[PDB]
Amino acid sequence: SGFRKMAFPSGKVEGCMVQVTCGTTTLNGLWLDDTVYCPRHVICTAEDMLNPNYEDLLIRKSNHSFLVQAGNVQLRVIGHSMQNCLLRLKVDTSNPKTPKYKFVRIQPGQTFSVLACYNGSPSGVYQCAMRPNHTIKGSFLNGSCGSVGFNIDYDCVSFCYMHHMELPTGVHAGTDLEGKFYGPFVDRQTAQAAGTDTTITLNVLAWLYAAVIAGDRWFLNRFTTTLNDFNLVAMKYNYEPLTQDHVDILGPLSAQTGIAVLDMCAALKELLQNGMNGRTILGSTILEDEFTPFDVVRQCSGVTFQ
Amino acid sequence: SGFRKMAFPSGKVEGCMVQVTCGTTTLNGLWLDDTVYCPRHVICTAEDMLNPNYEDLLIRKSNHSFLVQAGNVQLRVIGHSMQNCLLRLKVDTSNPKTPKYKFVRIQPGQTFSVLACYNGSPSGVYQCAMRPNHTIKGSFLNGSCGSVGFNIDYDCVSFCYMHHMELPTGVHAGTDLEGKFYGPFVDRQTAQAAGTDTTITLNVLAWLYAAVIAGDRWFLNRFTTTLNDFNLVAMKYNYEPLTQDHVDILGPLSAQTGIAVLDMCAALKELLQNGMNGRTILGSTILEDEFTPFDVVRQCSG
Repeated sequence: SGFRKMAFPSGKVEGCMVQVTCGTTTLNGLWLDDTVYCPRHVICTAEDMLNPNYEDLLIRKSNHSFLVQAGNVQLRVIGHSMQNCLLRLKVDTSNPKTPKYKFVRIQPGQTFSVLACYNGSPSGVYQCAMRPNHTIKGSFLNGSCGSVGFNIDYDCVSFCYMHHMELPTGVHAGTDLEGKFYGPFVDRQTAQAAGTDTTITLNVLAWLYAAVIAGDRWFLNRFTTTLNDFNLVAMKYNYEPLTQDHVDILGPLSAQTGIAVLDMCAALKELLQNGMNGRTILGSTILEDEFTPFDVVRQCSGVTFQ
Repeated sequence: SGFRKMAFPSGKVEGCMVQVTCGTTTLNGLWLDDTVYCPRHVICTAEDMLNPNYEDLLIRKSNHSFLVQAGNVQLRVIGHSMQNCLLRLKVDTSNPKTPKYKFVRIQPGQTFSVLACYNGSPSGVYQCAMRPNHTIKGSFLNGSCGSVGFNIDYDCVSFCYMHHMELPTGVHAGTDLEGKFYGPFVDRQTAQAAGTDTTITLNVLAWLYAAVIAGDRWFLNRFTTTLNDFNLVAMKYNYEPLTQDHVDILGPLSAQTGIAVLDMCAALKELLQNGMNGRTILGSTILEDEFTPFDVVRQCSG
């Protein structure tokens, strides 16, 4: 009953958060076994960020250049290397709190929990979605770099995001845990800006299904639509085009409710053209688009971890 | 930059979550040191919940009537007692993960994080505010009872809420960690229903200040108001009357943004009279009241 955008319990990730200092720059690092992963621009300052030479700046740094702190424990760095936009520090202590984990690259529209840290000290946790324009609308202040986003299934923490920078509009850009940025962005001070963005249609449909599962179903109708005709309407409202693959992904929710996806599209189409008329869906006056088909099954079907 | 309904990191609470069973009934419990706290209605069944006498129900139970488990492992109960609407079950082991903590009773209008659990295992975390009417608008499924709400300041966890029940409107009710219910609710199946509710004026203002801190000020205007004249308007919109105390709380944000509280009130006044006009504030098409002034200061730029 009731509908919240829930984060994953952050405990398994809190246990991996450390503070990384290099010179006067301090940000967050991710400690798994005997490796600390952090944004490579921890070795940077000012005009360094103005078109930096990373290979080169790193070369003048040695192991004792990086101070690493887990709580009060100082971790001795015994190795460093660069991996794409990531720095990999080898430490002499394997993290006793390392969860079962993996590194996955997330697809646009998909969601994850973010653990905002400052000085290696976790400060908050929230859900967000990887925007179609390859940014995240997060909440980050100075010193938040190195904070990570993640998903859980069973006992396995899947890390998908590490925070690197803030774009001109106040949205955020970052990398997977191999150091490859999401979107065009680069870790320098340039003119780079967020592209225009769209509403995540797949997620809106997922959420509409969640409403129906909760008994909130006034918006359904007796009609259906072709994919092509849905996309013509939807795109006029700045919705991501719905693909046959998105339709297949809504299969389980579709089967579970006995409402065919295109039947739900007809309902959405009507909602966009005529609005909601003062009524609400799942308590909202607005159509939510940060809730995936998987978040719906997770939240509605009491899953735990673990 | 950005603005999220941020919960506290939940790991210090996760480490305290256990399962408590009695008869056929299972729910969550909070394991701190050598004591496990859970809702007393775990000892109730069928027509027990129609009109339970808890003293009479409990006296029929022994220590071994209670099965407590941390994950897959059983903790032996070696004592039991009732504190208002909670059971306190002493166990033979101490919980090494027990964080620095305290129990606090929170005022309506304040916020906290909830860690929704089923079977003594963490499901998710979310932020919410206690309504003026003492209910919380939550996301709970059958089995979430015993789940707790908390705030973390420093390394010390302050527990303020334990979940007991769901009301007819689908809104939820529970107690502080001493068993005292928030609101006029009791742990029976009565016809009790959520009382009239109001929008949390103090929170709305703090949120407006957050918007200004974010470089947005389209909603501002050239007027001021008296406290008295603000209330005469806001109270027509189901808004919680605003006091001088509320105004003083807003001092830090006012000073920081250079906007006087009563001027910010005059802004909110106009927003109520004229509406938002399809325009958003911090990405919202409606006014948010689930961020206290303290939440804003904690999240937003200094």
